[PDB]
Amino acid sequence: LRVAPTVVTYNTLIDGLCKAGKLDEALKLFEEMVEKGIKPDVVTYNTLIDGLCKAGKLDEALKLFEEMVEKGIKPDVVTYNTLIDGLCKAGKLDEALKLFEEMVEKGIKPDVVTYNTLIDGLCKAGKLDEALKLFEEMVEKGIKPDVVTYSTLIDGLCKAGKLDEALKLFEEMVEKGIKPNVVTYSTLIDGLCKAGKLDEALKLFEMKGIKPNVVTYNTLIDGLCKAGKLDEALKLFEEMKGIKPDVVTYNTLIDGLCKAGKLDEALKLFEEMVEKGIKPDVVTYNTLIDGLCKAGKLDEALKLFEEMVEKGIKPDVVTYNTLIDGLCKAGLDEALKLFEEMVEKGIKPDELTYRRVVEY
RNA sequence: UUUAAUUUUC
Repeated sequence: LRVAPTVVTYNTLIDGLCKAGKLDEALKLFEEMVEKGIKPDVVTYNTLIDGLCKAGKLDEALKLFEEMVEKGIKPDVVTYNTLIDGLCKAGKLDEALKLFEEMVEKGIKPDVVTYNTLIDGLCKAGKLDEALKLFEEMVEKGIKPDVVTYSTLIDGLCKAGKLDEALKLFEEMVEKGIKPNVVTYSTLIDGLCKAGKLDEALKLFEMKGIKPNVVTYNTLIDGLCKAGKLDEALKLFEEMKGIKPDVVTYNTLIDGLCKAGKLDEALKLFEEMVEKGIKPDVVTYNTLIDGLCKAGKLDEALKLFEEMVEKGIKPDVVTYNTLIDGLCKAGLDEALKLFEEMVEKGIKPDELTYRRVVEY
């Protein structure tokens, strides 16, 4: 191997490890390169900063930003976009809108991605009419709205129940010549399904030839289970081909079948999951722990939760919130014992976590 | 190197 390894090799390696998901491996290269005479650059800082935001170490991300500036490695548009996205997705919207101000004070033009990144945050922050302002502002600066832009607004409008305006934006997109893709059509197929418009969802799935992927089939499967067509969704899972089901496919059906009472069927799909080399994440165990609790069967729910940690999947706010619920409803001290444990392990409690225990 | 879609606690 060793030709002098560049910065670009360490930058490829560090990104690769960041996604994913051995972040601790990544940062020891970052050290190992600086001790070797190889100086990290703007892209080396941006990689790690995005790695650390995805792994939810946002506060540790801004440490590295501080460190770049100190070094006189200037943060560029990308560094700022990584930060603006990371802050939105950790719920720091107004922090993120600060950096949007600061970018311009430093002579950095905001981007197509910067506007996309912020229109997304705005939409997900229940602020649609600000999202549509930022969309008016790109055009004012002739930054061409693209397929990620339109797909985001459409998602936005659907998730606010504003379905017939999403449809109206999909039309506009095409006559304006930005072509939809699998993600466009599959947000819309998410829309229509969530508005009880299953026929319409399937009629959009027919899409030019955009090849549906596993997400579009998970949309329809979830659409079918919620509408109570469990065997039409077991059919589509068969299916109407070449798409390998993944972990969400099984969770969606595991939930559908739990809700229905078909706990036999579900658990065999959960047993089938692992035979086919699809590891059960935190949501598979969540979905069942709920099903078992609400079916009155709190013993087996707890079995599953112990087994969770016999395996490697670490619990969740949902895990604890669900068991908290079921434990209290199962006629308190243990519910409260789970709550202490949730604080030691490192998970932060949410409103419901509080709302339940209290309401003692 | 950075942005959009589907699953679990209603």
